[PDB]
Amino acid sequence: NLKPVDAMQCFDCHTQIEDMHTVGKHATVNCVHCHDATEHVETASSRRMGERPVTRMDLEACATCHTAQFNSFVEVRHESHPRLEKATPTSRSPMFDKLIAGHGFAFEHAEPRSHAFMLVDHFVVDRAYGGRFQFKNWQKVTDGMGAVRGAWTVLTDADPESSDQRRFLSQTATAANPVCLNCKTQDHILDWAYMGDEHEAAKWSRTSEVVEFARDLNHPLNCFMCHDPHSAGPRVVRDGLINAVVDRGLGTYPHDPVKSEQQGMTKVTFQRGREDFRAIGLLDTADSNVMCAQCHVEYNCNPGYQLSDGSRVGMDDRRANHFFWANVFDYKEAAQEIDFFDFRHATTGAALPKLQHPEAETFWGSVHERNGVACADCHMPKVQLENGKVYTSHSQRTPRDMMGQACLNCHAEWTEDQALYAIDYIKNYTHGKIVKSEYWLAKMIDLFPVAKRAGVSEDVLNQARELHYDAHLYWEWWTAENSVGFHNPDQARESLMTSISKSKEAVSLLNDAIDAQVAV
Amino acid sequence: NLKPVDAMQCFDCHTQIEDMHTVGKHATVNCVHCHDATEHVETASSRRMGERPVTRMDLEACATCHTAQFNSFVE
Amino acid sequence: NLKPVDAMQCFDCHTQIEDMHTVGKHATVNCVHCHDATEHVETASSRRMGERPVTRMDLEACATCHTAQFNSFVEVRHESHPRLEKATPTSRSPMFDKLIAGHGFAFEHAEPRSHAFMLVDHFVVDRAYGGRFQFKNWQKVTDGMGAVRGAWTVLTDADPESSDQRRFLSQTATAANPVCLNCKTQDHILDWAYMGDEHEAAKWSRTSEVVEFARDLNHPLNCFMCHDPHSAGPRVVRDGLINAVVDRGLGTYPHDPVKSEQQGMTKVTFQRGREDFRAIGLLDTADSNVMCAQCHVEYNCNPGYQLSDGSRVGMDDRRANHFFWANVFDYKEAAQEIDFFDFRHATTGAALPKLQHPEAETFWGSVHERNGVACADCHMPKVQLENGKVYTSHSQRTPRDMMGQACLNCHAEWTEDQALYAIDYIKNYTHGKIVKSEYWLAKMIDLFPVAKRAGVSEDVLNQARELHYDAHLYWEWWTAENSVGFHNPDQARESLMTSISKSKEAVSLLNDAIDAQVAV
Amino acid sequence: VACADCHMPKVQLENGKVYTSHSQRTPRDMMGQACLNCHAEWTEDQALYAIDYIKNYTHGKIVKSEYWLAKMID
Ligand code: HEC
Ligand code: HEC
Ligand code: HEC
Ligand code: HEC
Ligand code: HEC
Ligand code: HEC
Ligand code: HEC
Ligand code: HEC
Ligand code: HEC
Ligand code: HEC
Ligand code: HEC
Ligand code: HEC
Ligand code: HEC
Ligand code: HEC
Ligand SMILES: O=N[O-]
Ligand SMILES: O=N[O-]
Ligand SMILES: O=N[O-]
Ligand SMILES: O=N[O-]
Ligand SMILES: [Ca+2]
Ligand SMILES: [Ca+2]
Ligand SMILES: [Ca+2]
Ligand SMILES: [Ca+2]
Repeated sequence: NLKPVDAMQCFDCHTQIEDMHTVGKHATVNCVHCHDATEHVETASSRRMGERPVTRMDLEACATCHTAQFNSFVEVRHESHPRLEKATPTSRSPMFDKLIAGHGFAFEHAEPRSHAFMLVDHFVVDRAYGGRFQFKNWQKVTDGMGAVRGAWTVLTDADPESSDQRRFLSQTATAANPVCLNCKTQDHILDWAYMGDEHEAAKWSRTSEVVEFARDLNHPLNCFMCHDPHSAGPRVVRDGLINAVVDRGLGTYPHDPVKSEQQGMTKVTFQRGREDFRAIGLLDTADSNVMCAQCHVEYNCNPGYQLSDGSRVGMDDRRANHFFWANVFDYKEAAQEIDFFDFRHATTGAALPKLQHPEAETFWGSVHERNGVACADCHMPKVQLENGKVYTSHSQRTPRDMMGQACLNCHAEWTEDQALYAIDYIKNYTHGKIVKSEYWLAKMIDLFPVAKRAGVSEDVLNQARELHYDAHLYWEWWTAENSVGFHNPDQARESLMTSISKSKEAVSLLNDAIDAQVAV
Repeated sequence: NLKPVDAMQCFDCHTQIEDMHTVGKHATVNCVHCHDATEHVETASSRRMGERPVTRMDLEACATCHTAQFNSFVE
Repeated sequence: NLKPVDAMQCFDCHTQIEDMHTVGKHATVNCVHCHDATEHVETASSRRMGERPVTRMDLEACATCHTAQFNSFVEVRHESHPRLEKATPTSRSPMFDKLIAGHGFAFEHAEPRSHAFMLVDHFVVDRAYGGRFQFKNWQKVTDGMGAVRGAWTVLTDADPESSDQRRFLSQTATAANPVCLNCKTQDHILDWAYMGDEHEAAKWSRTSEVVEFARDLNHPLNCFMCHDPHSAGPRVVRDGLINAVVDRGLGTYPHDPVKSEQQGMTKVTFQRGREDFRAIGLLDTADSNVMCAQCHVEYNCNPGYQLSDGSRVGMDDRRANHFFWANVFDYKEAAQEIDFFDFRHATTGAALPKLQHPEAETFWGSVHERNGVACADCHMPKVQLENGKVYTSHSQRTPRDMMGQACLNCHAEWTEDQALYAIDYIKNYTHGKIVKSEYWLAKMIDLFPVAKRAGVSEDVLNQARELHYDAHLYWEWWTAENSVGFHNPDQARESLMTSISKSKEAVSLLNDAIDAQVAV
Repeated sequence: VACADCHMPKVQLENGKVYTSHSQRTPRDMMGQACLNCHAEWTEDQALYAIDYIKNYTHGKIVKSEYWLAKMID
């Protein structure tokens, strides 16, 4: 049974923690629930750690007093199809392989499933670790609670004796790197310096061997990613988000200075040896838009290349951990701002960006966002009870499963079927434009080998490659973004029409150049 | 927000509660969750209650940390 | 009303039948239930047949004493979509036409439906008989009981006056031949010599006019295909299976000599004029893996060509009736063993194999097979009754329709939704690799015309054709096999990755050769 | 067996931390957890049928007990 420790004795050294803990809703929650610090207390000084105290990162540290939120969080939505490859005619991007050729995502890119699995899914996807990690057997794929208890309780490593990234099966890639983990877990929150910079007090950084890092990590989406464990107040912990909002002064709502002021973020920094080490961002309000934007954004978390001279940008560069914090129409400028692109297309040779799930940046400026609606209103609403203490659902999922709480409470004029029909109208229309965008991208891509072999000039191929960048960006934003346009249908429509326009321009350029070569 | 009280000071006069509280699974659950004893502490001796402290009997005193049991109960 | 005949009088000549009938669970079942032999008894000698007795092949011969098994067998699963072409974006092989071009399956290849329809579906598919046979009208497609009563009660022949295979509609093929029928019916069991060899006592053989043969056949999947009608004991009757297991000594479980001994097969031969004529294989146990492997295997049942010299292998050759009895990683060697391939790809000119529904060979070595699980456990389990005599379901169908009996009885740790989710995880992942395999095969195939027209050498095109064989095999196994990887997910994954690897190798070979030609 | 086994059993979750139901009610609302876990030989309808056989028989004897009490009282 837990025995409380004397918190005043801790606070003698830990004034920041004292200021947070004594004022918030965890003022009565003793340190022993999450820390074992006995030897630490015996050996620390005011400025030196002494023996390192143990800190619990497991979600069950919160489940004892908040069982309802924990149980809701770990639920598995079986209707969210698992391991469903997006590059197929019946999923999000029928022509993904041709369009993304040259990028690691061609090796596998499945649709998202329930949050319980995020860390295990990261470890087992074919593009990440060369097939090194697998579930212990194919039955463990169902075990959300198990994954939450710890990735290594349900996974196996094909070679515990080596720590290099390599292929264990032929059609895999080794794209994982330590930055990825920041959107899967924060078990390393005390072992990672802000941004993953090299730091004397950090065991792990952007330049770590990712297989060794992986082995030290266990829990998905820790409860404390949105909730400070000391104050119980709302926060974010993701360095890339704090860097965009605070360091770069862009604000929580870059398009709305007023809302940014009302719903802002305060950066709090913790030191090691009186040098800045790690940071969190306390939120003015419990604003799920910013909490969910710790992960549901477009980012760099990988090496790449410079647009200016084509040279390599490695994990050691700060650009390998970057939140663009830009909507689709500002993205190209944001990538120019850091002089960066992701890969060269295998067929066209164009410098291209790789876009990832930009839900937060898409939602900006939408009718719902402009009316003060936030991700949680549609995806983790309050539970409605005939008799009971209300709490907030923590099962983040499509609103189709709770339409009464997620839509119909605001849209009293609609039945559930009418609301679903409205969502499907947008998704059907947006998906048709994604498919047409891919058709035109594919037609362009197919012309590159023909043009090269017909002797079309480098100057013309380069003009086409410049068109490819835009045609790609204005399409791939939408296959990466998970709402199939629902989060911002006018923007999706404008962007996809721009993609098509750019592809058509490139097709015309290439056809005319091929025809001129043939005619000579 | 609740502010914890010095449970050790209570135990100087409440050995019977001490022997139950320190040993069980509520050893870390501060008295402030269920008692308002400020004036009691100001006025009591080990042999004189002084001001009567308040004791919460409401089920919500438990529902804060045990919402699932409470919600299932009130259905 | 049936009057019993004196079986002792039969047994005077038929000692093999006596030995089987008197010992098994049909010892009380009189010959008159299945044979009308009066004139036969009057005219036969110990070695000459005399007048030929009538033998009932219809399933209703068993339905009078086994109504529950019959009724379960003839049920139509309406959820198993009928006449659903596999070569479409929403079915098993979106790029099948490009990949299989040159083969008769390009004319039509639908998904399987309920067993009641196997013989009628064989007769009406566009690739089989030139469109000669059709249902009497489009309504008869629902009539499972009717098909069981007899194919000719629900079908019409466009020209009863001719017996040649020819096209009656432009986009059909005439791929059917007498070997096919052995996996649709055994009405011909007394009229077909072992392997379909020419034989004095056989009306039909591999070299028969298949339209005339077709007209003599009526019933699907006769009950006696798995059950000896004399002993009632478990057996197989399919010659190609007996030949692989017994004649070729490969065993019922080629990878497991022990299990092969415990669950073996005894070949019993019947003679005509004291010459071997036909054979059955009595099973040591009621082993559905081997019963279902009478049909759910990869086979030859068609003419083809020799790998060594390209020469024609016709229906007259024993290789036209062949069970490879090899898993996907042993198949190429099994085809080399008989010096055989199926067709030349219409675009690449590569010699290619044609793979068919290899469920039995895929299941070998899987976790379930290694634990003693068999096809019937998942696809035709015991019926569970609150009060009743238990019998075995004979409706062979997906376990999704009876998850309590087909999965959850062994997997007590799972709910139905969890079990379904586990199946779908494997199928989704496997299907994504099928789609990626087709993408890479298609990319290679598309390069052949470009390479030929650019003047790439025959030597390079031949190297690519050799890669095509493997790229094809390691893909097509999985579109042919009906479990979308569930029967052996690790093997499917390894094979599909091999397919992709081979295609990629061929693409690189061809691109480099085209580029070199252009550069000259 | 104790009252809680039939009237406030542990909750069964595909994924989650087990806790004890505190909704003290008839087992008819949670037959999987309140009966069928120990009575593997039964379906839900069989277990309900066994309950009802007892209650029907008992209620008949209650009614007959009242009939005779009332006859005496009159
Ligand atoms: C002064 C003598 C201290 C007392 C008493 C306690 N801690 Fe401490 N702690 C101290 C230092 C100088 C450091 C390094 C960071 C800094 O602020 O300079 C720490 C570190 C921690 C940590 C972080 C551990 C990690 O893995 O990075 C935790 C969780 C921690 N301390 C907790 C803690 C608790 C619960 C205490 C009372 C039981 C406590 N500390 C006493 C200095 C001192
Ligand atoms: C019991 C010993 C607790 C443990 C362990 C944790 N929390 Fe807690 N939490 C606790 C209480 C008594 C309260 C106040 C209840 C009230 O409504 O007065 C809380 C409150 C929260 C809140 C709400 C904060 C707010 O609204 O300002 C959050 C978000 C919260 N707690 C989260 C949380 C997390 C993430 C934990 C694990 C790291 C956790 N709590 C542990 C009691 C206990
Ligand atoms: C990084 C730690 C994340 C934070 C914070 C949030 N989400 Fe998330 N989400 C994340 C990942 C890595 C995944 C995929 C998990 C996998 O194993 O595939 C997801 C998934 C979702 C989904 C899909 C769920 C489903 O049923 O398929 C939704 C609807 C979702 N995420 C929404 C969401 C919301 C609303 C958040 C703020 C409350 C949120 N997520 C935070 C990574 C992270
Ligand atoms: C936060 C900015 C993220 C970083 C850095 C990484 N990922 Fe991620 N991932 C993120 C979210 C919000 C989601 C769910 C939404 C979606 O569109 O998928 C995911 C999902 C995954 C998945 C499951 C889906 C799939 O693509 O198969 C995997 C396997 C995954 N992520 C792997 C991954 C790797 C290898 C990363 C570093 C290169 C990486 N992620 C970074 C959010 C974030
Ligand atoms: C961000 C992606 C979150 C993670 C991870 C966790 N929770 Fe949460 N929590 C979140 C939001 C947006 C809210 C609602 C805030 C509002 O006022 O609208 C909550 C709320 C809580 C509470 C308060 C009581 C309630 O409303 O339910 C508690 C006690 C709480 N959350 C606990 C909790 C635990 C235990 C988590 C890990 C399982 C957890 N939260 C994760 C956002 C986020
Ligand atoms: C209601 C007004 C919404 C707000 C605010 C947000 N999202 Fe959303 N989201 C919404 C719908 C109607 C859909 C389509 C769901 C469907 O079933 O068709 C989505 C989709 C998602 C997804 C994918 C969900 C899935 O299909 O499994 C994710 C990952 C998602 N949305 C995330 C998300 C985030 C992070 C938001 C705040 C920035 C957000 N959504 C706002 C409805 C609404
Ligand atoms: C948060 C500050 C709490 C309040 C207020 C109450 N309880 Fe509690 N309880 C709490 C914790 C952290 C634990 C230990 C959890 C663990 O498993 O380690 C408990 C435990 C219980 C138990 C189980 C005791 C046992 O198994 O021996 C019960 C029955 C329980 N608590 C009941 C309870 C009641 C009735 C309360 C109101 C008077 C109450 N608790 C308040 C945290 C908190
Ligand atoms: C009634 C006159 C029968 C006809 C016609 C057929 N069968 Fe039969 N069968 C019959 C009896 C009385 C029994 C024994 C019942 C018992 O359990 O003792 C059987 C048994 C079978 C079995 C089980 C064999 C075994 O387990 O060893 C099978 C597989 C079987 N019968 C099949 C069968 C078939 C395929 C028939 C048509 C060719 C058929 N039977 C006719 C009674 C009668
Ligand atoms: C040759 C005589 C066969 C034997 C012996 C078995 N099966 Fe079969 N199966 C066969 C054919 C020709 C077809 C397609 C029928 C058509 O008209 O399309 C099938 C079909 C199945 C199916 C699909 C049923 C559906 O609902 O779609 C299953 C699940 C199936 N077969 C399984 C099966 C099992 C388990 C067997 C051993 C008990 C078995 N079959 C024997 C041909 C033959
Ligand atoms: C046993 C070794 C078989 C031989 C010889 C033939 N077929 Fe077949 N067929 C077989 C099975 C087990 C199944 C169901 C499983 C599946 O993958 O389809 C089938 C199915 C058919 C069907 C329906 C499905 C379709 O392809 O449209 C048809 C029309 C069919 N089979 C025709 C056919 C022809 C023309 C054959 C000789 C060339 C032939 N089959 C042989 C098992 C066996
Ligand atoms: C192989 C593809 C089969 C065909 C065709 C038929 N049946 Fe069958 N039967 C089969 C199996 C695998 C079993 C179970 C054997 C075991 O012990 O597990 C059965 C069983 C019977 C029985 C026995 C009683 C029972 O278990 O139901 C009877 C009487 C029987 N089968 C009859 C039967 C009839 C009448 C058929 C044509 C409609 C028939 N079987 C086809 C496998 C096969
Ligand atoms: C359970 C452990 C199984 C055993 C043993 C066998 N099969 Fe199977 N099969 C299984 C599943 C879960 C599936 C996918 C079904 C779904 O609905 O997703 C299949 C599929 C088939 C099919 C196609 C069925 C359909 O979708 O209509 C066939 C023709 C099939 N399996 C045949 C088969 C044979 C002949 C087996 C023994 C060699 C066999 N299966 C074993 C589960 C299991
Ligand atoms: C399972 C073996 C039981 C145990 C142990 C206890 N009870 Fe029960 N109870 C049981 C049944 C099947 C029924 C009839 C319910 C029905 O729907 O027909 C009952 C009934 C009650 C009731 C009335 C409940 C109602 O119908 O709403 C009460 C108040 C009740 N039982 C209380 C109770 C107590 C206090 C027990 C322990 C001493 C107890 N029951 C044990 C099944 C079981
Ligand atoms: C007697 C009629 C009870 C009342 C009133 C309350 N609870 Fe209870 N509780 C009861 C039993 C029989 C059990 C299970 C004991 C066992 O181990 O079998 C419980 C359990 C708890 C627990 C432990 C965690 C769990 O098993 O759920 C907690 C935290 C708990 N109970 C809390 C609780 C609260 C908050 C109550 C008022 C709403 C409450 N209990 C009433 C019996 C009784
Ligand atoms: O790839 N090295 O972590
Ligand atoms: O790949 N995760 O964005
Ligand atoms: O094609 N002749 O049967
Ligand atoms: O075409 N039947 O395998
Ligand atoms: Ca999903
Ligand atoms: Ca990116
Ligand atoms: Ca089917
Ligand atoms: Ca074949």
